[PDB]
Amino acid sequence: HNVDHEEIAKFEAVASRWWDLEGEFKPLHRINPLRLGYIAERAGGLFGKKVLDVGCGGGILAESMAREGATVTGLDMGFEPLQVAKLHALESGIQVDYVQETVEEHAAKHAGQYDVVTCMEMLEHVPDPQSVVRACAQLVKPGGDVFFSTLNRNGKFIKPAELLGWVDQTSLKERHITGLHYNPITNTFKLGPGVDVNYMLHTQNK
Ligand SMILES: Nc1ncnc2c1ncn2[C@@H]1O[C@H](CSCC[C@H](N)C(=O)O)[C@@H](O)[C@H]1O
Repeated sequence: HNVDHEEIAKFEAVASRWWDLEGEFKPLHRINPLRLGYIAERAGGLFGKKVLDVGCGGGILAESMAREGATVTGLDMGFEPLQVAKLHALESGIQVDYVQETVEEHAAKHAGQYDVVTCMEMLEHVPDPQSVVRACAQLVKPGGDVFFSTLNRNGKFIKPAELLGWVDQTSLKERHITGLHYNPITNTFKLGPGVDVNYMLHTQNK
């Protein structure tokens, strides 16, 4: 129900390109060590934790979290991205459980089961983002961590201030927020203050 079929078709159409490091998803590949490092730091490590990756797509974050010893469920509504995720995980020799369903359906069946829920670059593609925020809150264990982010911009952006309003209506507490910026001194992208055009948000279930 809470799905934009057009948005899904778009990602389904480019699913084969997902793991091309120089293709359309290059920014996600480049960003991933950073968000993975952020998640591991904020959640206090990922080893042996149950982790749900909402709108996992081709599995860029999901696979990498499983590599750190997390028990990862990847969720998406796109058929082809999940086919690609499943195959790529097998090619890597990494175990990830990939499922095709909405986060609301998953929440109704798996409430409170996850130590960590990640929801990256997904919200802007959803007809009703508040519902996704509510589901993530429902999915997470007490004391669990929920992360939201939009680190990739191009040619629909949910402002962080608006997302905070959504988080405030749930059992999730905002813990930390940071932006992604180019650092000329180090010639690298780094997480830091300033969320005008992108962000990463750490919330914790209370
Ligand atoms: N309503 C919905 N339910 C589940 N997945 C959705 C969705 N709307 C969009 N998506 C998925 O969200 C993904 C956005 S691309 C982001 C991929 C991944 N989260 C990452 O950052 O690495 C696409 O795979 C798309 O199919």
